[PDB]
Amino acid sequence: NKCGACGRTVYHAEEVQCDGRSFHRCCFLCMVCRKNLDSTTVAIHDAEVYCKSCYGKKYG
Ligand SMILES: [Zn+2]
Ligand SMILES: [Zn+2]
Repeated sequence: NKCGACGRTVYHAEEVQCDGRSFHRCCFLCMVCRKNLDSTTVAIHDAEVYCKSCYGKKYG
């Protein structure tokens, strides 16, 4: 439905599933810091999305 960043239309093509929500395919982010995330990886920790950087550096 709606992305955490914009709130434009994530649907099928322009979404990647990340736990409960999806974000847009390009406009894909850390729910914490908000680094420019994409189809590198992604992570989840607890209730929020951690990106590539803050996941591997906070937790190792
Ligand atoms: Zn978006
Ligand atoms: Zn981050």
